[PDB]
Amino acid sequence: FASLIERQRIRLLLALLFGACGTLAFSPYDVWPAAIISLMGLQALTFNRRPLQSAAIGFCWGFGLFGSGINWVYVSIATFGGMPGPVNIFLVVLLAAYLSLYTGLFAGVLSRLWPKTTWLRVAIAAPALWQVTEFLRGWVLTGFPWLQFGYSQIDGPLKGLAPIMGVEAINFLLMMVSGLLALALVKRNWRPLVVAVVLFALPFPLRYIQWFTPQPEKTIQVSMVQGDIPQSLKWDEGQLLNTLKIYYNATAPLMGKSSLIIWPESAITDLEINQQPFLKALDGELRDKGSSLVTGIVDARLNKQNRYDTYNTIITLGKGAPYSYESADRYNKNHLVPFGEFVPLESILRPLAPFFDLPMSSFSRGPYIQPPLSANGIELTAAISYEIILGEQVRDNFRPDTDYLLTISNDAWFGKSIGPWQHFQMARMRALELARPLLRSTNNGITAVIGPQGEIQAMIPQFTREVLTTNVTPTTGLTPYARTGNWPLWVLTALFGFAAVLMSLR
Repeated sequence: FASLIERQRIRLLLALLFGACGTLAFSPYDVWPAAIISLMGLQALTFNRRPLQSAAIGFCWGFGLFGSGINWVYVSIATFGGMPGPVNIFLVVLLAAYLSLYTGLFAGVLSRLWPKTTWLRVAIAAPALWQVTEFLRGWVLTGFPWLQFGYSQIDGPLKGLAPIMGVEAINFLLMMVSGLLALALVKRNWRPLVVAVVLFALPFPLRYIQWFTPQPEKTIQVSMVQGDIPQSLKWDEGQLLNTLKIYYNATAPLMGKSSLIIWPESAITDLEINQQPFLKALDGELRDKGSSLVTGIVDARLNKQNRYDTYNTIITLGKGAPYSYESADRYNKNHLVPFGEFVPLESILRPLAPFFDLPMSSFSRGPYIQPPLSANGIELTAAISYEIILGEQVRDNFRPDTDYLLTISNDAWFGKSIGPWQHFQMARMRALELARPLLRSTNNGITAVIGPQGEIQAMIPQFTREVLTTNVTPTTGLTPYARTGNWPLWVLTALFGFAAVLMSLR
């Protein structure tokens, strides 16, 4: 049994098993210790492997993590994309394989510069190189920072580290802690595990410090509405009036009683200019009662060059924010979803390979930093769906005078899969590091109110048409992550990178 692990093909098979165990740590399978096992399974099979041989181990580990965690993408591709089954499976495998290069790149470089299995490789070299490769996965071709082992600790021992340096600190720390556990197992030494136990127990008290301050006499009654609208590519024509009637009939009783009313992404499945009387009259009704509505709409502004820019807008109506087509209380989606809203790199792919379905018209991008939306005297930092998994853009748009965090989204393409849950967990992450309540409204998704510590305050069942009426108290105060950002971690990464690379160049 000891003579079988040294085989290369045995290492690859175990990489799939240990890689797949990582997906059992996210929201649908709330098992946080399944991330340490996956990480310690990564930097324990790569031990005593020459370069270009441990990269295959890392690639297979990544293929087992992104091939079993990111597989809900098949639901959206098969159901809506007009492509045959073999092509649909091919794209999911290709996406898993592509995301596995960064894991493969991490292993091929870790075992090249640091071949010997020592504490320098696992405690120092691995977390610094892991953070760099994770950044590259989240930066190349607009990135895809999905399935990061820092969101699994939203309710865990390491949740206190999120307000200090962000989610990436948990990813950095878990790789360091998991590596020492792997070093202890392989080398049969109690020192690596003793250090790992102490290192893992240090951030536990950090979850009992409240950087925020709840404000009792400023609370409102949010009334986020879950449409349960069936999905379509063209959004249909007759169904345009039905969805407007569904939201309006489910909102009119909520007016007056509720201060803020929130609708999901693309709640109005039409261009903003096309429905002016509906919005102007609705704003008048809300203003006369004392409620403000925040809804996601698609607007095609006319640029100074006489070319339309189809933004993904979040308009605000009602009391405290009168609606006007020239108003500044709008949010335009900056980071578009690859292959869903825009082609990451066209003119080399669209004419070359028209067999794969691509969107004929692509959305435009808004400013990177935008002021918080004003709604009935409340400042909200919007983040449309995919933008909530980006911990940097949300922090940059965040301001001290921000009351709530908005996560207008529509994860109805993926059906009953685990994608909506994993997205919900990442959205839940951007409420503990910023210490602001998060108001997430979705269509056929997890419509919930997240507290200032990544805690689910109120929630409604998925795939049903319901309104989530609850009281939310705004919080004040700045976390160390909000005040500084992600640069304190990159200083630590640079210092560890400088220290580790110098040791590899004796």
